[PDB]
Amino acid sequence: NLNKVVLCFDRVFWDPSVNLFGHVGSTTASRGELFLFWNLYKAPILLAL
DNA sequence: ATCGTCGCTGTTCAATACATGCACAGGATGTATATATCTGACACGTGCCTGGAGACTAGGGAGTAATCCCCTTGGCGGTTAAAACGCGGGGGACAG
Repeated sequence: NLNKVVLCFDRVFWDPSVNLFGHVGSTTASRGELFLFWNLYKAPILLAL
């Protein structure tokens, strides 16, 4: 089981040259909670994991 | 213009393959050993005789004491060459 969270924005507000950046969790039980987003489509969209 | 993306490259980092130093099984060649076997050289027994043993003598070689003096030890001192100590360095030893 895994899931994805789509975030459609109206303007670029990250680093365009970076396709993905990680976010560590505070605890071990929630390590797989929103740990990585993605950028690789035309529209400014982030894909949470 | 203005931003993003797509063709063209280098530079570094990591992964892999090769080369070099080291130990440990593996065989084969010789040595040691196990065994069977047959031999002739050693040990003994016998028989025979020459060299060792016994008994005696005579005689001189050696042991023994008594005397001699030569040779060896010993102490002393005086110049004196030889031994001893030290220095410096060179060539001979010894290892790679």
